[PDB]
Amino acid sequence: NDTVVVGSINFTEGIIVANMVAEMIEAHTDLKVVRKLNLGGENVNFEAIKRGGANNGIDIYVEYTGHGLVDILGFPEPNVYITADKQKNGIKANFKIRHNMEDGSVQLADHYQQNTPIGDGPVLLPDNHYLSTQSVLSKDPNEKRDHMVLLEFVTAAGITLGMDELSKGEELFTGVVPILVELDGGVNGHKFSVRGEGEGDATNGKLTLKFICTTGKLPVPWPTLVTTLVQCFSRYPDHMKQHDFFKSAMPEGYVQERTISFKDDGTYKTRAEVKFEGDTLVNRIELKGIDFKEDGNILGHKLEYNFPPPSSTDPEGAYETVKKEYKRKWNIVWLKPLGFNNTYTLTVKDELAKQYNLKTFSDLAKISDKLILGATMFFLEGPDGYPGLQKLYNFKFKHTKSMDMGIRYTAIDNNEVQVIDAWATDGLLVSHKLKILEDDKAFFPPYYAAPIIRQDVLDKHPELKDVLNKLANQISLEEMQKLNYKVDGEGQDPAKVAKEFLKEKGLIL
Ligand SMILES: c1cnc2cc3c(cc2n1)[C@@H]1CNC[C@H]3C1
Repeated sequence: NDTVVVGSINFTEGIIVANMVAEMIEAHTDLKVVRKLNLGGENVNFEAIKRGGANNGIDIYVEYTGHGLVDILGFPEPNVYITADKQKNGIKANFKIRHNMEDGSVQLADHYQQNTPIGDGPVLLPDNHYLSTQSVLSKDPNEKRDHMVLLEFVTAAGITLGMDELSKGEELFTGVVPILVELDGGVNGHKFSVRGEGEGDATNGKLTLKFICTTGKLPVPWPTLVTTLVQCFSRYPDHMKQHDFFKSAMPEGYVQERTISFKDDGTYKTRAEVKFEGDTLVNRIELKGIDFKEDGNILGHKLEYNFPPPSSTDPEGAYETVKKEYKRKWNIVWLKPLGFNNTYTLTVKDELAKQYNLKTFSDLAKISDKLILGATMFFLEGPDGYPGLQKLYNFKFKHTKSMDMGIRYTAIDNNEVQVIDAWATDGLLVSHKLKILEDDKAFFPPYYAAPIIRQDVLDKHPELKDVLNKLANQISLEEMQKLNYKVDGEGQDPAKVAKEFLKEKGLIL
């Protein structure tokens, strides 16, 4: 029982950090340590550590906060990605909601959305951006009716202020606006009505609403109706205020049509008119749900009364969100960060960048048709990589070829490929005369690495927390770059560099 399991993915950095963790545990404790190295897969560690060292899994492994968000929250999907549809003079939007269940499961809700101005006046057709939403569901203790108290914060992002620059409907949201919401719905023949009253502050992006089921008991769980039940109250920062389509349609309003597909269950089809009446912003919705299962998760009320927390783009917020959602669900402890952010970045030959005056990803996308992308498997398959990039940046590459790590640097050196997915810790970025490009639309989450341990393993031997926090903020990105290079440039074995570093900083000896 004295032994423990430490897992790792198969890439240069992960093996090194796993050997570092093992050396720490064997030095500052008298514990036996195993070094498991799982390969391939899709989010493999997560499953291995869900199993544990007893079920031939893992107990401790190093994870990055962005991939953690992808694990627990499915990072790119909860963001409401908005693009412009010039045909219908409006906008289109895509996202997914992950409804928690009692048995740790997740019910998927795929949202496709169209918005079309009701009036015939001019409206703002925006560039690709996204809405980040935080939703808090609660109850009134004194309300005997079936209800939901909802409090929302919506902020727009995905557009940069480049220190180079400076509507009629917006003037209607300067103060606090009353909000009426009326939803007439039918799901599998169940007819119901929901009436919600509240207020909205668009300058802060805050919504405070109370919804009541005026027809008795609601035949569906409340969180499935949260998206359906006022995107004009989103806080748009000044530097992208000319991209708020919703406020520009006011006071005439807009039609919001939505198709919500529940995985392995029925679907909602909703049409709403969001418009001003007197001084009140009203949202009138007709909802028709069909093909639902009577004992399913929706018609069986198998969804918890909560909402997944928002996947933040701020490093501190990202770390804390991932730590909280790992501890709450699946009972997994995030330890202190090692102090280096190994993020994806689209790097080019700096000669090419000088030739085409490429500074940011947006500059790269406008000429992406002439270029070839050589990316790793994890960047072409992971939703936090190229597929998630494309729903914000509109990259149109001529070719995309998955390549083993290290092959991509020697391939961009010989112009077999123009753009590669360089990881910031690869020491090869300086030695190949390359250039990282600015992720101006801020799609990528923070990828600060930190170790991860199970709670029961932390309980059987309680000293592991302190012995693994010896590495907290000890490895800078440039330090890790030198060591990664020692493994990738020179032929040195991974464990040797780990022992050397821990001797150098006075940890292993
Ligand atoms: C799936 C699971 N974990 C990953 C960790 C990393 C990557 C891709 C992954 N894909 C690289 C990008 N950021 C941290 C490293 C390296």
